[PDB]
Amino acid sequence: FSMKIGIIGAMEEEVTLLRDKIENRQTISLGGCEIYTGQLNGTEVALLKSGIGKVAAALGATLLLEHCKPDVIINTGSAGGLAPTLKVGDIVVSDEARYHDADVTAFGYEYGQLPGCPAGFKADDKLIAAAEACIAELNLNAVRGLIVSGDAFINGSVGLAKIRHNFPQAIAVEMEATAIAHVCHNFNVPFVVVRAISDVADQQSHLSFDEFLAVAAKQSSLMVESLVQKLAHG
Amino acid sequence: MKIGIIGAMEEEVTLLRDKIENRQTISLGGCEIYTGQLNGTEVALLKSGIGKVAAALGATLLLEHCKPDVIINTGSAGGLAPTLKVGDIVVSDEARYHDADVTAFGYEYGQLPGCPAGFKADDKLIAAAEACIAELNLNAVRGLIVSGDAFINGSVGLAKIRHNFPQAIAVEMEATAIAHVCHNFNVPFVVVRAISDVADQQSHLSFDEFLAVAAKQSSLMVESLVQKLAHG
Ligand SMILES: CSC[C@H]1CN(Cc2c[nH]c3c(N)ncnc23)C[C@@H]1O
Ligand SMILES: CSC[C@H]1CN(Cc2c[nH]c3c(N)ncnc23)C[C@@H]1O
Ligand SMILES: [Cl-]
Ligand SMILES: [Cl-]
Repeated sequence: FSMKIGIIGAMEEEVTLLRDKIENRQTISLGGCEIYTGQLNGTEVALLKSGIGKVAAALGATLLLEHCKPDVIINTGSAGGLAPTLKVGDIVVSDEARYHDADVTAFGYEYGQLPGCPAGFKADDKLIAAAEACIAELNLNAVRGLIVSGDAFINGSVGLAKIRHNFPQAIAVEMEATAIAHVCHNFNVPFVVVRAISDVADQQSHLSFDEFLAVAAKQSSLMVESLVQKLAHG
Repeated sequence: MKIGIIGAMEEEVTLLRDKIENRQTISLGGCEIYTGQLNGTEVALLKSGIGKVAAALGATLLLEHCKPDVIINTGSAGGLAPTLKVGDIVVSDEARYHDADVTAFGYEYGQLPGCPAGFKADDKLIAAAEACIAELNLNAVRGLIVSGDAFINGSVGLAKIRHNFPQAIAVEMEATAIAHVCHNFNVPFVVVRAISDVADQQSHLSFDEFLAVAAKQSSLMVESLVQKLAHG
């Protein structure tokens, strides 16, 4: 009864379902971002609409942390599925997050690692465990593992081949998760990424995205709602 | 008048940090900000760390906690324009991400949805920089500076930059993130960096050899620019 859960989403479509469920909602406009405060079935939350990309996600995560001091962070939204058993609508939960477009290897850093940061950012065990409890309880098809972020919308070709080569075990790719993990790391705040598949990052990922962003938003939102409740009570 | 200054590496901010009098340090989100006076002018100096996200986070804290009137981005850089040599100054007319690609949805290459394709540096800040450049007899080039989360080392990475931005005069890893955050807060910015390498296949070796030289040239220019902006 004294916990505040932070939730971050990039697009309007990705946060609108959660925003509409907030009781006593109030809006905070700042730094070009929007923060919606209130409760989700009695649980205090702070929902940030960040905008697309690493910097927008970083700027917004920083404002959310400074301004609302949430206890944990949940990143929601869509994603391009990379694991083989994933289908549109399926859930992906992060074990860890890495930049697939960072390269300071000329200096001896691991591919994807930036100087002064760990090669990858690890998601919180408890948060990950609660997300799986919800996946079991809702009987959804989900996959857990490494999620990679970059500032490009992956649409087949070499973009996708480069990723599969450098991160063979990556299960999904998107554009804000790792930026958020990075900010949470520097502020020492627990985070987890729980997104849903809207495409498979191949040559038609853009068309698939147009057709299924809605189901990914809906499925991701349902998961966030369940996770907020499980973290609040049990 | 309060002038904000951002540097990624400690080596890029150490000379400036040393000249700040009435100095105080704030430690937030893994970053450090040093407040005080640089030769009589109020400044807020931030050491952000390397790359876009680090720079974004740090810029956000600087603007939130110190509310500077303008922002100056200092440090080293990979030279792209043909007349640049190690030590030379580069001034941003504008900043663009060389590694952002959402063209599948119709945005310009380098453009992220919700942002202009490129961020324009402030004219007054640019003029003042140019006057310091002249007064000090420095060799400099003005124009487009491209940012990415990769250290450029010739080969394919350099070729891709040349393809998308044939007129980019230099490449680095924080400037456009700083520009993007300044944009969201309506703060003017300008980038004043010095060349440590020419982003070719031997850029690692050159950076190792000339980072200090680039740090000193850029710091000296920032120092002159601060004085000119506050005391004409
Ligand atoms: C309008 S640009 C898209 C928004 C969706 N977020 C996720 C995403 C789904 N499929 C992806 C893919 N194939 N490549 C990269 N990212 C994604 C990232 C961006 O905010
Ligand atoms: C240890 S990574 C490097 C620091 C230097 N800053 C500039 C820079 C100089 N030469 C560059 C090049 N060839 N490619 C990209 N960036 C740069 C960016 C990063 O903070
Ligand atoms: Cl992997
Ligand atoms: Cl160009």
